[PDB]
Amino acid sequence: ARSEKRVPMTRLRKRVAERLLEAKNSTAMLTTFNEVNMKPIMDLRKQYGEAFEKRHGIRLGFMSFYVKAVVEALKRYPEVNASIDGDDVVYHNYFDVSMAVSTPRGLVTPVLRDVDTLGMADIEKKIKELAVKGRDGKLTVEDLTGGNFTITNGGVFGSLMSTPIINPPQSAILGMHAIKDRPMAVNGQVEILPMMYLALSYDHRLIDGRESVGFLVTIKELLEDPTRLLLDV
Amino acid sequence: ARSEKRVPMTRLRKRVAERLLEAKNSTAMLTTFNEVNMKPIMDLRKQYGEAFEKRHGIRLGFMSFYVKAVVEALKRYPEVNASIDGDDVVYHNYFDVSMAVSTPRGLVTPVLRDVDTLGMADIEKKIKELAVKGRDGKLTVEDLTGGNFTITNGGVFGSLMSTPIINPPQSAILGMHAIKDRPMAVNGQVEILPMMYLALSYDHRLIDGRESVGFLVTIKELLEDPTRLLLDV
Amino acid sequence: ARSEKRVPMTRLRKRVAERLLEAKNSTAMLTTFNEVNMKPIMDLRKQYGEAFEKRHGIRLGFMSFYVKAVVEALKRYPEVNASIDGDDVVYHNYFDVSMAVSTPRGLVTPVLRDVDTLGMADIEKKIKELAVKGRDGKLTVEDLTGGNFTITNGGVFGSLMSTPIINPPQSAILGMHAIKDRPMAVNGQVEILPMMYLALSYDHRLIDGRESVGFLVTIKELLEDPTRLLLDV
Amino acid sequence: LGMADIEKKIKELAVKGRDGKLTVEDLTGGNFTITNGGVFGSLMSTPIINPPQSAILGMHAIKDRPMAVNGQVEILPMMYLALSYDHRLIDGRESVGFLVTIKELLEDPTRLLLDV
Repeated sequence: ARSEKRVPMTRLRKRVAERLLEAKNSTAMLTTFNEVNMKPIMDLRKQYGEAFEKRHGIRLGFMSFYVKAVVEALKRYPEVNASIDGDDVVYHNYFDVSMAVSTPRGLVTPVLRDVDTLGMADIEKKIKELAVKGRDGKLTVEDLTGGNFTITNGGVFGSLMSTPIINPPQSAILGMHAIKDRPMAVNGQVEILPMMYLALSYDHRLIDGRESVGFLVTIKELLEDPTRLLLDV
Repeated sequence: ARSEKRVPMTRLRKRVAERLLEAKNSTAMLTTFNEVNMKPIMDLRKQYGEAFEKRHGIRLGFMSFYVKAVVEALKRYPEVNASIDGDDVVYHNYFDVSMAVSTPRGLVTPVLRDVDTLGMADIEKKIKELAVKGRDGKLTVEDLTGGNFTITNGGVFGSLMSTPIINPPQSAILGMHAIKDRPMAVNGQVEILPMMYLALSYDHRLIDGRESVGFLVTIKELLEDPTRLLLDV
Repeated sequence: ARSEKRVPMTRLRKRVAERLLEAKNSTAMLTTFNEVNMKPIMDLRKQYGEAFEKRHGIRLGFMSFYVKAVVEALKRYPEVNASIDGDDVVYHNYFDVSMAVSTPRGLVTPVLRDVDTLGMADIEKKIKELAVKGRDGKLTVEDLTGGNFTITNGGVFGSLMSTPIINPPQSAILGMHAIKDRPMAVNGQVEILPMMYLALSYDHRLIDGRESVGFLVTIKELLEDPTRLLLDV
Repeated sequence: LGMADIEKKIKELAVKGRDGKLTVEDLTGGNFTITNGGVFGSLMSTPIINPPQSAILGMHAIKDRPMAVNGQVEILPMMYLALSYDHRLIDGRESVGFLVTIKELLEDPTRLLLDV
């Protein structure tokens, strides 16, 4: 009936909205974009999916490819794997990557620890585990604290492209989006490819234009041809 | 002659520039994007334009379609139709939408009240009325205050895509852009379609990634096929 | 060995990171985008490159075209050529344009002074000079102070599109990106063109949506057909 | 009622009238009637007015039939419509206009949104 409904914010949500605002005003976030042809990865899933699941007992998804690419990019650009703490820059000699998971009570980012030591099947398993816990609200504070970088996937909701927000106190975040067929120029000919836009938001106080672009280009190259991870080129 | 001209800012403009800065630093604005095929709407205007004007005494434009789509999206995502006031979230049980109109003295946003009760012809009429007033500076403070959301159209100036700024104290804004022919993938074939990019800037303190994307996807679906408004799918 | 390496920030870098943050929170930066077909300029370089170098003793690059376009846009939109100083708006009756150059010790922006008086060959020479100095760290404080606008080129690193950050105390910045073949709609037919996205970040306190879009559209028009600079249309 | 709500009410009444649980309240009233003989394969017919209403719309079977479309012949799923009306109250012009309106809104439901 009444034309307006006023609902008080809980004390928790009070200092949650009053934190991203503090952190968002404490960093110089910028966003850089690129695109990636997902055909190669989609073909690998179709060609080896059955045999992969039979051998590992887990389905080969897209996330393990993203994680592997992010780890390698994190190794090539240590500045992005770092954080700013007071008057110090803290470089991390390990690789923890936060992964956004939608829970009935919002969005949370459980941490995948030492992802650089995990094989692809193991990454898919950990992701499924954390996803299940965050689905049944059994995620612990231990599971949620930490991470040197974050990967969020809005493509599940049909997002074309967007500006992801940095996850405090990390220095950058990778936003994945929907994969959509789009006409592309390939060797002088136009052919339709399953394209996905990538967005990397980064704290310009620590990461410059050159490194943010190079970091995203590295992810693009490793996704368009996973074999590059083996050759290291 | 002099290499520099210093012009003092009026006292009004003083606290106008000193407000968007205050509000812009008080919110966590982010922007998400999508695209829409305007062919269906352009065909409806060509097919029914003449008969529409004869029956209603007003031309069928693009804006009434946008408003109808925004209202439905506002109904499906009440969080976007809300505002943050102090420690409270104010949900609005009505639909007022601010509409950006270029005036000889800048840009203003007159409000379309209870747009959800207006038929398309009635929406086009109100828009033309407010546009005329804002064109002859006869817009009153009453006409300018309020609104739960804003729609701004930069396409008039040839804009491809941009980041619109939130209109205080609203929580989100939809930026429309130029309609340009672009090769698209349609059922395995490449065909040229009149495409327009959409930008939705939103206050992340209140609207999360999932809702901002879902809200924009809803607008996209209702514009690519207005009939969906009738079926409610 | 240790899983973390803490490195103190120098006092200089202390108030460098503690400045872009101050300035970034003191302005209302927004970003607008567009795209440009570089085929015409690429054809001019191929057709006249040899004769240009023989007559001027310098190679005809892309930058002189960008500078010429930016100057003309700066003339058509004086608001963008201005700055905000306290309660005053300072309009500049000259044209100094900062140019981002990557140096072994970071990124710096030497200033091209009175670029509106320089011919294209002269612009290419000045750019090469400043680039060399900034390459051997022989850039003076005089060379680095000033500028009414900035042009930064991330395309060198393969950037598709991004949000450039405003260079204090200027009011806007133009970000150039990589040139990539992309299928486009040309006279009802699809043809592959060398496309580049453009990004213009601007201080909304001084520049409105209409002027930011018009400014970028002007650059686009002058780059897609440099002859327009002669006709002034 | 929204479209989903209309389909639900129709299914409800259909079930009741199928199990004879339709009440006199459910059966009295109505300003107009819609009857569908197409379920039985009817091509076209003259429906009879439901007292004390003034008109009734008869729907029939949908059958593929060659039609003229932009100078070309193409097969379309066509259905004949019949509107019986009490001429004491409704004249030729209004009966025809009423049926033409139904035809236009069915051939392009979007017209309901534009109101044209």
